[PDB]
Amino acid sequence: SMRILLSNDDGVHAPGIQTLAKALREFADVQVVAPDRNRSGASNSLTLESSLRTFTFDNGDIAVQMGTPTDCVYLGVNALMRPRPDIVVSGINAGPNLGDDVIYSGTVAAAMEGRHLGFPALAVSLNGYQHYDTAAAVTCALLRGLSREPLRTGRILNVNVPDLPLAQVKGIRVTRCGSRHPADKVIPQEDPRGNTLYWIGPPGDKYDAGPDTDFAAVDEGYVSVTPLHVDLTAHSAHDVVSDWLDSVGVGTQW
Amino acid sequence: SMRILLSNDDGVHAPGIQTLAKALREFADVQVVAPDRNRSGASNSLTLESSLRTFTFDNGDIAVQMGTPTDCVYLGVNALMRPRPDIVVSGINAGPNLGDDVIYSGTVAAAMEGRHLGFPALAVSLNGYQHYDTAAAVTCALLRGLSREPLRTGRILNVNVPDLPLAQVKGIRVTRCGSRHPADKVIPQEDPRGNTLYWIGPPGDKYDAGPDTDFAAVDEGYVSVTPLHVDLTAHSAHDVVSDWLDSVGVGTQW
Ligand SMILES: [Mg+2]
Ligand SMILES: [Mg+2]
Ligand SMILES: [Mg+2]
Ligand SMILES: [Mg+2]
Repeated sequence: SMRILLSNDDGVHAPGIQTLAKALREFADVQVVAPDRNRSGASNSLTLESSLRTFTFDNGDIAVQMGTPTDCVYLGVNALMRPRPDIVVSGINAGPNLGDDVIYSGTVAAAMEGRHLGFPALAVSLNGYQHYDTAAAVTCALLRGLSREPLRTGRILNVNVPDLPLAQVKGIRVTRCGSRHPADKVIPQEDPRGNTLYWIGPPGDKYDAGPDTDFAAVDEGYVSVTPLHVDLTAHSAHDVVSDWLDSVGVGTQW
Repeated sequence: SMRILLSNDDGVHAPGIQTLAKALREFADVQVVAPDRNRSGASNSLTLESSLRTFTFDNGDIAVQMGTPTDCVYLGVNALMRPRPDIVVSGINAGPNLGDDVIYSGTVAAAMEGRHLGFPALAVSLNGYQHYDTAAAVTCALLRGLSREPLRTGRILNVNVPDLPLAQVKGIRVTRCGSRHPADKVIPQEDPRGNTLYWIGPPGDKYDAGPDTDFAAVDEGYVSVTPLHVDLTAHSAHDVVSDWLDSVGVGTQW
């Protein structure tokens, strides 16, 4: 029987995490450790300058007060869940986590804190706000898959589910992260005293959203599965950077 | 003359950013947009549910109230600095940003918001707290390098500088991100009422810190330069994941 640490970024009160919890609890042992509020956009932020306080609800759900998604899964794996989880599942997020958006994603960051466990961590996002049932069914299928046979490579799976009835989901695609044009919108709003305050605007239009991208798969009505890692190295740039330094004489006398 | 957006994660009052600002201001036009406090560990977190307020100091430095490093550079590039910057520089951080730590780094996240500009963004971290002068000299050299000849590939450079007098710095190494064993320490501390609160503990020991890693370069007394990107795809896992799904019958009827 699977021991699952269930988290998210929308917080313990989100219908996405509550729907998923109910679904997982009929075949696995589930412990929720999640934020006390909506921490969308929290990325892999974590609390270093202060200790963290936990609040427990009547049903055993743990909220970490002011806790980030990373905080929650870190504490869950390393202190709060005993015996330790076999797997971390983060979701179901209200909204997609696609392309270069993933760098900002609390949903994904929560899953990343489960990267050292025996099973790949799952981040699960719904491309909308209606069909949580569909995302729950997809998640359960993946977990049953993992019970059938272990995944040998890939420590985090980023799963995006079309906001459609399950019957309309076309299948599954293994994808890579797409990307957007640079986001540049800032929305000013005056306070009552006439001071200009600034909202972060919507993202840029899709740029890389073709063959084999997560964007394209979801658009076409497929579940997108993208294996992720935490190595941020642009390996392909190595020789260019090295040659550039030599060319401009930085790091060398000659 | 270079127009530089200067940020960090330690905030506007940090000696690292103040030291660097002074150094850059004698050959470039510099605008500081940085957090109002120490936001170490903020990763690429950004403020979505609220507007952001800016506070300006006597010297023209802009602090974004409760602003994350990502918030600061985003607003700087897209609203607060006119004309727009040619480059983003984030640092000098008090402490290294190496290996898999970079996913949690506010220093690096700030630089990433400059990835769309004409010059590669620089994240600059000191491996200690003494020789900011050394890190400043290294940063200036890189910027002069960029004025000599453009870097054709690599949109973010993660720079780590040994905490040594410049004369003792051995040179420069183009590196890849190393990694650590899983971090698992949690430090409990009782509040005055007898409630257990939890601190995030120190990172795990170095795991991948050999040939060509950022860890190794800094340890040996070299400046480490690692080109980064925002594509989190584990490309090497693609076929394994695809074959696994087929094997366990997830996404396929057969
Ligand atoms: Mg969310
Ligand atoms: Mg030289
Ligand atoms: Mg810092
Ligand atoms: Mg099947």
